[PDB]
Amino acid sequence: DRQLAEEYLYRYGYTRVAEMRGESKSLGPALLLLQKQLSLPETGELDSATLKAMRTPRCGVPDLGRFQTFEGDLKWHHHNITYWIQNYSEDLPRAVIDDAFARAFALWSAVTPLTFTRVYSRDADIVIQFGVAEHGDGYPFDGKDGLLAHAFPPGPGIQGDAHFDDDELWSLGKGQGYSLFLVAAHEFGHALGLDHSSVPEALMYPMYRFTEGPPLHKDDVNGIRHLY
Ligand SMILES: [Ca+2]
Ligand SMILES: [Ca+2]
Ligand SMILES: [Ca+2]
Ligand SMILES: [Zn+2]
Ligand SMILES: [Zn+2]
Repeated sequence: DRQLAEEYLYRYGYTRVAEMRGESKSLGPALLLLQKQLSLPETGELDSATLKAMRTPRCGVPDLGRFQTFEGDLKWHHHNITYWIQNYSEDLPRAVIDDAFARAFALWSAVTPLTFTRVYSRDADIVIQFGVAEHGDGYPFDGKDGLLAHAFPPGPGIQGDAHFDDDELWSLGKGQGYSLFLVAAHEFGHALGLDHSSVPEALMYPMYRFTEGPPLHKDDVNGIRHLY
């Protein structure tokens, strides 16, 4: 359990922030940062709630800090965001996958001055890929469960892109599997410039939770209103 906690705190940025605070050795300061960021009781202990959180499938984007240094100011500076579905999981029919991505974009288009347009080339702003383990960007996926997907903030090249771990069973969240619609809606939030939310019910909260309700909450809508 201590191994899992050390890796989780490293991967998602908590260990680095604790180091920058001289805090540095014991796991406690980093755990407190994680509890604050995930809205868990702030105990500073590797307790049952925190271990349960660390074991929950989630987005692979860091919570504090970023994957790397990125180019530009991390928002788009044009209004018609193009996207390319580069490949497909075989878990769902192609038409269902296409429609899941279109619906996830429709969530954001209603609450932003952006439009989303499907294209068929690498020139797209948002390139959408399914992959497993190392899949071409040096941020490898991890097999079944754990990390589900990740995305990159607006900008050139890999920036704006969204990747889905095809070692997950992709469905619409009914019966078995993870909802491609919900995870895509979350990842497209990053591809527009949003970070994770600390509100557990918000779409941009990092842990996966299935819901049949409307995916956007106030924190998500106000996040994108406070960007564009
Ligand atoms: Ca597949
Ligand atoms: Ca891109
Ligand atoms: Ca995974
Ligand atoms: Zn995320
Ligand atoms: Zn990737």
